[PDB]
Amino acid sequence: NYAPTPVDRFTFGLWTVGWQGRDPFGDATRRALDPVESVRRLAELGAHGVTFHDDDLIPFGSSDSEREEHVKRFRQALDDTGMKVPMATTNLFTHPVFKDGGFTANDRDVRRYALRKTIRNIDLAVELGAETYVAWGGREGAESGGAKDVRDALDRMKEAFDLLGEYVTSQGYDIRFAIEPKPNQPRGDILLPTVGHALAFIERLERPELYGVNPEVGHEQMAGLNFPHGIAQALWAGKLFHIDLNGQNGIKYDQDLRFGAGDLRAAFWLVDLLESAGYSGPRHFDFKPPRTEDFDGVWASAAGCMRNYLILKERAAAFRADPEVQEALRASRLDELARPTAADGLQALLDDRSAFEEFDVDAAAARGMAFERLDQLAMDHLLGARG
Amino acid sequence: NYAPTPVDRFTFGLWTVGWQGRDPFGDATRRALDPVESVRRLAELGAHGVTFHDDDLIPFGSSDSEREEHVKRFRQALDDTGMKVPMATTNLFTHPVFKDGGFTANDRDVRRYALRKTIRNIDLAVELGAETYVAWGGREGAESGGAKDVRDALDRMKEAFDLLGEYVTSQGYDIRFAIEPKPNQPRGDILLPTVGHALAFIERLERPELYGVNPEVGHEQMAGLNFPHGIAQALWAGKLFHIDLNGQNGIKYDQDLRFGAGDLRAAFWLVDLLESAGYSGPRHFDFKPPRTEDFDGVWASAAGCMRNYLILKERAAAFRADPEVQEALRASRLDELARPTAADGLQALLDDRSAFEEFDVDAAAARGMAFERLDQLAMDHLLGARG
Amino acid sequence: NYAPTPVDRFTFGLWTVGWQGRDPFGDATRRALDPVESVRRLAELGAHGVTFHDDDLIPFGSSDSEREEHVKRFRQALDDTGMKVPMATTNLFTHPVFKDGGFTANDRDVRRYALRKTIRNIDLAVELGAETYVAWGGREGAESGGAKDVRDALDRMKEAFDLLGEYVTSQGYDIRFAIEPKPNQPRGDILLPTVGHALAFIERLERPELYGVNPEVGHEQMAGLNFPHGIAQALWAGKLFHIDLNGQNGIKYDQDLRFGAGDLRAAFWLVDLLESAGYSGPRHFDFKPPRTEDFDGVWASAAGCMRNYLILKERAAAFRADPEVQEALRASRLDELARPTAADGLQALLDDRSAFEEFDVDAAAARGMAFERLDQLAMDHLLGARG
Amino acid sequence: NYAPTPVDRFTFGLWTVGWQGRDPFGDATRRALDPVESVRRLAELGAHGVTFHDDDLIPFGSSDSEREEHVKRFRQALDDTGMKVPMATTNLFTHPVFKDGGFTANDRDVRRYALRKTIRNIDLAVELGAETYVAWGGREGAESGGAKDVRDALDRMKEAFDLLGEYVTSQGYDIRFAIEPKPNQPRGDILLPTVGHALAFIERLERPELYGVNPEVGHEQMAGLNFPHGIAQALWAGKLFHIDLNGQNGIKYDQDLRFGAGDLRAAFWLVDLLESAGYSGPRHFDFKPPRTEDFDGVWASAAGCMRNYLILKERAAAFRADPEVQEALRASRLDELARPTAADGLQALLDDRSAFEEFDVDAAAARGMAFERLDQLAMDHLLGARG
Ligand SMILES: [Mg+2]
Ligand SMILES: [Mg+2]
Ligand SMILES: [Mg+2]
Ligand SMILES: [Mg+2]
Ligand SMILES: [Mn+2]
Ligand SMILES: [Mn+2]
Ligand SMILES: [Mn+2]
Ligand SMILES: [Mn+2]
Ligand SMILES: [Mn+2]
Ligand SMILES: [Mn+2]
Ligand SMILES: [Mn+2]
Ligand SMILES: [Mn+2]
Ligand code: NA
Ligand code: NA
Ligand code: NA
Ligand code: NA
Ligand code: NA
Ligand code: NA
Ligand code: NA
Ligand code: NA
Repeated sequence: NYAPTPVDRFTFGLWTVGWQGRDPFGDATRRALDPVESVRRLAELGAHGVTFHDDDLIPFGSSDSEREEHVKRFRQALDDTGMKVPMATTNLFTHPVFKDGGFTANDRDVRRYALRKTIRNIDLAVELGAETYVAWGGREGAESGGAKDVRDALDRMKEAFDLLGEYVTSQGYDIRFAIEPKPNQPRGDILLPTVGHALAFIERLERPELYGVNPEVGHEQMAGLNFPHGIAQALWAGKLFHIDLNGQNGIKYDQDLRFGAGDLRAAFWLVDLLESAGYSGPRHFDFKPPRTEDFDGVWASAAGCMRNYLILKERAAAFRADPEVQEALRASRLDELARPTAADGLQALLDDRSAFEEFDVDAAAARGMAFERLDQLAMDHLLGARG
Repeated sequence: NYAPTPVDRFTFGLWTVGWQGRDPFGDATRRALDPVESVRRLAELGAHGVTFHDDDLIPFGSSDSEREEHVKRFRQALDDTGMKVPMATTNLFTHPVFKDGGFTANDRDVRRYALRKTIRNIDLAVELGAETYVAWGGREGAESGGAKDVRDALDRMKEAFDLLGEYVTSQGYDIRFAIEPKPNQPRGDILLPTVGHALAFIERLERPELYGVNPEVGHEQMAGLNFPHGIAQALWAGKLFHIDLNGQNGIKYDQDLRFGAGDLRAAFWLVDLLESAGYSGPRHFDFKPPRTEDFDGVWASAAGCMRNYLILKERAAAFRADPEVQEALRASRLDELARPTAADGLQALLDDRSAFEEFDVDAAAARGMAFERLDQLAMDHLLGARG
Repeated sequence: NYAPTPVDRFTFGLWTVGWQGRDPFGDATRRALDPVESVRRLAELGAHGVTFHDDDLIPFGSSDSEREEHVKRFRQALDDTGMKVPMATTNLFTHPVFKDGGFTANDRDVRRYALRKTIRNIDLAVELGAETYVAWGGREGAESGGAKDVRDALDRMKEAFDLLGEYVTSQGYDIRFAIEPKPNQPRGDILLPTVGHALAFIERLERPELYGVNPEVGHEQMAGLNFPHGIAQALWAGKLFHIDLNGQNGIKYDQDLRFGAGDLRAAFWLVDLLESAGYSGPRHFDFKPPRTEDFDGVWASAAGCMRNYLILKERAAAFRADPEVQEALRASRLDELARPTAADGLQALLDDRSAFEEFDVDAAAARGMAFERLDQLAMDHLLGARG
Repeated sequence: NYAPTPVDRFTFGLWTVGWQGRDPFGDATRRALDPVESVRRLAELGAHGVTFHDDDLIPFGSSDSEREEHVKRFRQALDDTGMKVPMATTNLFTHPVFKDGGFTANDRDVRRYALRKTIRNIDLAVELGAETYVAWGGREGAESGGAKDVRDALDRMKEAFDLLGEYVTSQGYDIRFAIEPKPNQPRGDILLPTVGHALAFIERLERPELYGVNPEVGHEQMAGLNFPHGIAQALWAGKLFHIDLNGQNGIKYDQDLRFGAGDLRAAFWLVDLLESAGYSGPRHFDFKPPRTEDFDGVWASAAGCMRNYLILKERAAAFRADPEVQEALRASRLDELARPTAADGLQALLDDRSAFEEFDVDAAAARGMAFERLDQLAMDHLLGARG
């Protein structure tokens, strides 16, 4: 039961199942995986595709001949399995040169290098068929208030993204960009810390249509925010270009638990929203099998990500299709929320005594919302306890 | 020392010093204050002005003759003291009719009433000389996932703000709107939970130039975010129309401590930013004297808000003017952060071997940022411990 | 399905279903309930009993004749329904006299009054058959560092609890005390903020056997802590005298959601622990029906608390009884965790080369824990998705 | 100004200034330091001593001859500088063998090895003159609910600490143990997550007098708790055997900022408490110079830790010595808090009409606490803005 299919579009970063287990306090617990191994194992589990940072696929500093051989082996694995590569990204965070940032490093020479590193990988992403290029500015930020003038940093970040947009336009590429917010870690505070801040920034770019967001479940939850609500705002703006699925158990370090772990009810409401809205992009997992696990546990954790999505999809669909739930949604006036407040227009509203002089506020205030019964139907559907 | 002056533009809500002390668990500890009393006492402390919700100035449900008398007495107090009213707002949160929201209530009749209540108060705000009209949607949100379709709610919120913009345009008013984000409390999650989300929403309004943000120190800190960073993004966007100053000691209920309490170093960096950027709006305090205090403690707490701002202003100015700090800022390459990454343009960057093939990443990575010495100069200046 | 029974021992505070909906920003949305009404309605839902603060049952300031009549009516309702009163508590937080505390108020006269108020209610609790007397010191704490010397406050808190222990001993009462920790709200920081701090304090009382803890799900989660882990430590110490069940959606104000809402997986692990350990006390709900609800929603929310406990009980029992789960627990060495490290004693351990010179650390480090497969079996059992 | 002296007893872990800068996302930015270098540089800054984990001083897996040479070189550096070694600890967290714990690993063979590794290092600590042996159980915990039975884990943790107490007693050593709590990171939840939980656990050990706590500023703040309050409870219990000083900017990953950074006002109240209570132990810094820094920044950050302590010590002493502050403390009844509630005894309290029938609750409730004026005097003293 709950078997993944190609139409599910489940994807995984090479760095997810390939995470060797090094953490702030501990050495690696697993050997490095050849990307070819990961592609073949993920395909066996029913994944649709993989994603990569440049330096996951090609060791940093590789010669041109080494780069060609790494890509050739990877493409053979994709061909052997039918796996796709819908998204790629640049590693602008691991190498010590990026310790103060890539696009917003105080040092101008580093900013220029970061752009050249990204541009090289955009070319590769396009060659592999990627539709989305993600940017997670994990080093853009500060530990102290004097270190980073944020208005200047935002000017540099806009300049960088504008140059990348000029580049893809000039090359005729169809790829689009997705900015991944995170509030903190590894920097004390990271620039564009939430979906909202990223959406606002995009509106000030020269070609805003080329940019959207790649929200990650755990990153919004690291600020205590409601991830389904943030996804709704991204969908409302037309900017949900990609998504990163995982779990996070409260406000703390980025845990990258398998999807469905952490906040299970938020996972249910997320899947309900994505499916109801008809989100058509990859269901991408950015997770880390805990360092307690051997390789069998790695593959079990990856399988669990997909299984949990499929269980939640079933339960959310059953919730929405249940005539008792539809009745409860009407009892709670969800239908009215979807109707315009004043399609009659401003003057008619101003002239409408039913909206002011004749509005019976005490009668309105007496009406219960019936939200608790609706939520208990949702709980019963999630748990398969209807009756 | 540290005496407020009119040019400081310190303002207070009537509901701040007038808070009677009722909390989720406790009855009022202070009697209600007549707004006339608050105006006269705040003027004696050196405040510039006050602000109000409709229902702070005019008891909810007042007749037209009662409304006129309340406003007349208030205007006499303003005239007697020279106090101004730069900002006003609507109470769309206290009355039970607003239990599921004002502009985004599921019930359409409540949404229409909320708009009429706001429009009535915009007229009054303009008559009293206010330049800014704040909206804090404290009831817009949910405790459960099925209760509020967030895409529909955002449609209703946009409709409401668009109607208000049509209204002020039609009346020829110069007032502008400022949206106040908050992540949670009193709703489990509030719509537009951060500065970023509010900035992004504004960009989708029909007349975006009429709307900005009113960020509150403690509200961004309730999501663990960096308040100076968020203010910087608002300033970068040209949208810091007003600000609410207070303190907050971590992630928890909205404490509304006096300004300077809570995160003192964030208060220092905030004042540094506002003064450096030349923010010209009111320095408005949205705080609550703790319910442990009698009226003498109320006025001491209000005086402390202004005193702390003035101390921090002095210390931040001394930091920026110190030649040793200016040298440290150059050592940390803050000057380079402010210079364009690639004013030579994309093609020149692509052709520049110094940005890729000839970039010595290991030499760049070896350079220290000297951020710790800069931050200790900042600490020494804040504490008046230079030497 | 999932029908409460008397052996379930589900109990509710009068102040839970009776909460009128006043919050930091909003007026009451529901009329006050007569305790007689609440007893009869809760009995109809299958509750076992109720609990009370003094001032929930007897209006503050009542005459002796008024007190007798309120108690007589309440006892008739208990008799009419078969409901029990297993626990009572004192309200040392609502009245303005307690604004700086009860037992740890700086003013000595208030501390003495708080003790007399509590002693009066202990007598009543015993008359109604309560086995546990809860103390939640919601006003014990501070908003500022100079206001409360915590060593002195702990001396006063120990003095108060020691006097209460002397009182019950002197009267021959069998009741025991349970301290309810909370980290903050309504005070900026509350003394004894977690289960651990309360357990540590109890060990320094003169008669430690008379005191245990009353942990509340949401209060531990307001510090981001793992509630099942804290309950395990209380059980390990022999101190889980009572428990408060509810939900909490992250680190924020005390939400008091119905049980099962908030952190659903933590609720599952809690129920698993209570049932596995054979906890025999009341399953008490300290929750608040949201102020959006009318009375039908109040009773739906209360019913939901009990339903969710019963669903989780079924799923946790099925998890523990599944031979595949038992095999996975052995694969993860949960059996070994339960066996002594060195029952052979210290000298034998020191002499055992297999524990040092001959311990193959690399072979040990290669063994996977298989925790991910175990956790996915737990998820499958919770969701009823085994297969 | 603000020059460290030997009587200040400032100490640093080898792993602090020696941190190479590897974080969850980034490679090392600094070369490894020879412990001899760190001892000599810290001495030049005015430090009193250093501390070590076994594997900071002796590379894991060293032969006996290698161990002797590493210790000999270290002792020569201590002799050359006059630096002391007041505390040592075991690394039971870095090596992959400890991925599920040391003392509470599910695998019994690992638990036994962890004990033998610790015992070997206790012998070395004693030879170097350490008075305190710290245990930070960073791997004791879980990411999932089924992985760790917490009652069994607490049994294993008690067994381990009891064996260590038997060991030091049997050898006649004067060293004592200090348990360092942390709520999470690197495990999803860590056992003994706060000072309170650790204090409670100690009370159940066989020889409780041998064990205390080593609280760390940032670790309590990772649960949003008040660090000065927790230190007060440890002092009240007689259990503050050692302390770790650093900074932490909210609830997030363990930042280990230099002391005084993060929550500056909490740092002020901490220093006030330690000095007022006469804490006589080391002022130990467990911090990490940010990975943005070169070695000059490392030493600047270490110097800043000590400088900030000394500034805060001066300001707290001036606060307590100011006759205006002493008057404000009396106005706020801090003197009354320190006096017994009922030294007259229980019967006298029960017979005292002034404590109940004749207590004027409304007159008592009208008295203001004057806490805001007291706190503003504290702010003025911290900032050196008296006047
Ligand atoms: Mg629709
Ligand atoms: Mg500039
Ligand atoms: Mg057992
Ligand atoms: Mg004293
Ligand atoms: Mn992440
Ligand atoms: Mn991601
Ligand atoms: Mn606020
Ligand atoms: Mn505000
Ligand atoms: Mn609660
Ligand atoms: Mn409770
Ligand atoms: Mn730490
Ligand atoms: Mn430490
Ligand atoms: Na700039
Ligand atoms: Na979209
Ligand atoms: Na709509
Ligand atoms: Na602006
Ligand atoms: Na005392
Ligand atoms: Na127990
Ligand atoms: Na055991
Ligand atoms: Na002590």
